[PDB]
Amino acid sequence: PLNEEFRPEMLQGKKVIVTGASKGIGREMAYHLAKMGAHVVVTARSKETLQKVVSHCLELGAASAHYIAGTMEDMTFAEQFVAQAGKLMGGLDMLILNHITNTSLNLFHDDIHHVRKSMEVNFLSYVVLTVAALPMLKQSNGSIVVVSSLAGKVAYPMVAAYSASKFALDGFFSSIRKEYSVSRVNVSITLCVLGLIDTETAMKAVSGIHMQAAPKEECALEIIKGGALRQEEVYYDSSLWTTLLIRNPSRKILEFLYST
Amino acid sequence: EFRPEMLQGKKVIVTGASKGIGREMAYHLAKMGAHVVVTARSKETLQKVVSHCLELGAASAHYIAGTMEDMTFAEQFVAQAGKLMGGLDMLILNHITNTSLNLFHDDIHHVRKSMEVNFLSYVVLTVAALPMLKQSNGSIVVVSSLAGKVAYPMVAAYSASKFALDGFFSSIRKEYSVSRVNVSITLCVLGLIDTETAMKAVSGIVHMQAAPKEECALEIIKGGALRQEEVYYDSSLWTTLLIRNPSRKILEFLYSTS
Ligand SMILES: NC(=O)c1ccc[n+]([C@@H]2O[C@H](COP(=O)([O-])OP(=O)(O)OC[C@H]3O[C@@H](n4cnc5c(N)ncnc54)[C@H](OP(=O)(O)O)[C@@H]3O)[C@@H](O)[C@H]2O)c1
Ligand SMILES: NC(=O)c1ccc[n+]([C@@H]2O[C@H](COP(=O)([O-])OP(=O)(O)OC[C@H]3O[C@@H](n4cnc5c(N)ncnc54)[C@H](OP(=O)(O)O)[C@@H]3O)[C@@H](O)[C@H]2O)c1
Ligand SMILES: C[C@@H]1CN(c2ccc(F)cc2C(F)(F)F)CCN1S(=O)(=O)c1cccc(-n2cncn2)c1
Ligand SMILES: C[C@@H]1CN(c2ccc(F)cc2C(F)(F)F)CCN1S(=O)(=O)c1cccc(-n2cncn2)c1
Repeated sequence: PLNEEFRPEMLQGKKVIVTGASKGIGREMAYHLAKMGAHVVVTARSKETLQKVVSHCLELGAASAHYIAGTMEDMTFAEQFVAQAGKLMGGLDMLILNHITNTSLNLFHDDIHHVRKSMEVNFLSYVVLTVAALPMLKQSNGSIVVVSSLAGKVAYPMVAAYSASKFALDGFFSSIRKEYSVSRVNVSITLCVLGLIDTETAMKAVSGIHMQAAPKEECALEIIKGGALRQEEVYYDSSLWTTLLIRNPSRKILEFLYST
Repeated sequence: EFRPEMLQGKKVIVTGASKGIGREMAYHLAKMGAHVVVTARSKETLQKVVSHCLELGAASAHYIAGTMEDMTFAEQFVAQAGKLMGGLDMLILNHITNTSLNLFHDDIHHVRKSMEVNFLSYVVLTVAALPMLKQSNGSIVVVSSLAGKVAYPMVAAYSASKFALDGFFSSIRKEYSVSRVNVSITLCVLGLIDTETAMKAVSGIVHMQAAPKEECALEIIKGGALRQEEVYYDSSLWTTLLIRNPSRKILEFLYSTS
């Protein structure tokens, strides 16, 4: 945990992966990383929009910028990609897991395909990616950034499948963090709990069925700062006070009462 | 408010009932004269459980054997079990894939397996049982853990799956409130319980004070019977108090208005 105020320069020449960076917040994090002269590798399924993104990262000031098109549904591609992007940058310092499968707001009936798909993409691919990135992150004492949500901390309706995977992220990576402490692994693990963010995808699914969205740009920055400064958790949401209710002191105690 | 006569003639499914807490719940339900259908992989042991349940005063007691790794078996087990009992009033989800206490070592197969068995099958069982439960205005009782509420080392995959249950079943619980579906969801957060599988997994390394599996089962059963939302059961009273999370409830309401 860096006891320090953030400075863009922290990312100058840092080698960073960003998943789900063909649109929404993943696109935003790429630009910010570009301006800070970082080496970026972005990924997603659409090779078209990815190029558009790479094109722009270069001209913003990236030290380098590549895209690799694939689907995170394919566990063999997740592993490969991370090695491909390892080659492209000569190492890895930060791993930003951002991508999610196409979700929408709907009551849950019998959609067991979507529940499994959600786990596989939103959660299980993160673990694979992580296993593949770890050898290189350990070398650079780097960081894992996992993007999550309010729905991954508290229960809302119409996002059950989605919320289940985000909860799963919390439990797994939090437990891994604890393991890196005991195991003395020096790789930071940052979990970001985002409220409604005004991405193209989000605003479509929400409209009509009535809240307030936060800017995707500041949002992308906040994620990157929490990562750079190696914080445990990062909160972001339109309301400030909202962010205050998310931390759980009781969870903090129960976690200690059984360490020793 | 609880009284064993609440289960009298209640059609109940208990999963992972061949051993540990599953076994103990069947026995409790069998003293209350519930109709009971149990399951697990081992028929040899499931038979021993089924006979004992009848000696105890079970309205009826049968087993159907299979691995919950098989979503097909899981979907059929619930039809077959409901058809046999002429209905379902309570669904006790309690089985988990064999787990040991270990640091993560890139064993993704184990993570996938844990999600599949400990979590996705719970949803398949639920989808299959829902119609009968909407019909009996009954209950779903999901059995979870402290490691499904807070982070510990040595139980990553086990932890992700238990967290998954909370996020899914808590979200659908809120969905059933606005759909007026009348079926309760009870998430049970249990600390260390003295089942044989638990005590061989921990006692090696550092250990704790293990609550009694028999009482634990009854608490699970009562909780569901009273249609509570959560149920905490641990040796310490200092645990129960901390497990509750008041901020969450406030956020849940705050953005529920929508
Ligand atoms: N925006 C919000 O309101 C909000 C709120 C809470 C949490 N979050 C979290 O913030 C992150 C981004 O939200 P977002 O609105 O920016 O998502 P988004 O706008 O829908 O874009 C998601 C990204 O995932 C990629 N993707 C989709 N399917 C994929 C697959 N099978 N394999 C690989 N990549 C895939 C998409 O590119 P392609 O489809 O072209 O492959 C896209 O780049 C997510 O983790 C979400 O959980 C967002
Ligand atoms: N005991 C604890 O320390 C503790 C603490 C917190 C939470 N819990 C929760 O309490 C519940 C029971 O724990 P427990 O101590 O009673 O475990 P247990 O005693 O070892 O019983 C596990 C049950 O699951 C069955 N099972 C295993 N694999 C299966 C599969 N692939 N498909 C279907 N069934 C399978 C086992 O029978 P077969 O092998 O013959 O199939 C057995 O009946 C679990 O949800 C656990 O997470 C326990
Ligand atoms: C609603 C947003 C955007 N979602 C999202 C993100 C990217 C997508 F591509 C699609 C979505 C989704 F369709 F789920 F909205 C995922 C869920 N989140 S959230 O967890 O930040 C959140 C905040 C506040 C309230 C809620 N509520 C849910 N029900 C009621 N309130 C959810
Ligand atoms: C360790 C026990 C028994 N486990 C269990 C249940 C059934 C099994 F079949 C196997 C296990 C397990 F191997 F995880 F022990 C599941 C996990 N739990 S727990 O969530 O009740 C718990 C309470 C307090 C501390 C911990 N810690 C774990 N590491 C550090 N603290 C876990």
